[PDB]
Amino acid sequence: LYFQSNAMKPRDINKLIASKIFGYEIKDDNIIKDGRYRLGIPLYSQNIESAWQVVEKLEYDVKVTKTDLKPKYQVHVFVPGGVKMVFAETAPMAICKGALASV
Amino acid sequence: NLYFQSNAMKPRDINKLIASKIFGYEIKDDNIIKDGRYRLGIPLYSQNIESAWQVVEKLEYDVKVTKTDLKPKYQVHVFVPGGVKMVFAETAPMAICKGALASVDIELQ
Repeated sequence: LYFQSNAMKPRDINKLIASKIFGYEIKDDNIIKDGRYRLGIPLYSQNIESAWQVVEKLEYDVKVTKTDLKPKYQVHVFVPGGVKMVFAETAPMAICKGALASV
Repeated sequence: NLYFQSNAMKPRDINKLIASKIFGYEIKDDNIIKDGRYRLGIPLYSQNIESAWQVVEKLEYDVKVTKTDLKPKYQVHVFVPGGVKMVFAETAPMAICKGALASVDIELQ
């Protein structure tokens, strides 16, 4: 079961990114490789370093814009035929939201 | 002939320029001198995305960072009132620094 959320907690977004963008298997909120080795999940939606892994991982062109408006950041992901667009107060969250929108 | 081409610029040189021209830090012997007596190293602005993002949020203009699959890979827009400053680079950190310096009248080829 699933539900469309208007705004999800970073911890939850990091899991969606882990599996949907990086294809990792998640189990009880950990990444599990080869079905037996556990790893913690990167804070994609909080660190720009982690979030940048997202930017590079995506196959599409990506635009990150910083302004002084509200919300501060805007991200564009150019999916074939159409472009996804999102807003967020931080670059890492706008990046993750854009990535998830393109999938 | 009024202008001349400078000596080669290494990433570490770009970082020094960022520290002083963008952050206004005190630079003495490749160090950021805090309180005129305490020194720190200069962050890898042109190499680390965390350091480079500090530059993004420092610049007072809107900034845009684009990653494309064509070349050069990265493009940065710094929206200076006079007219946007756009640069290219193979990495986001370097493109960010190149664009920040262009916003302070320091082009880089």
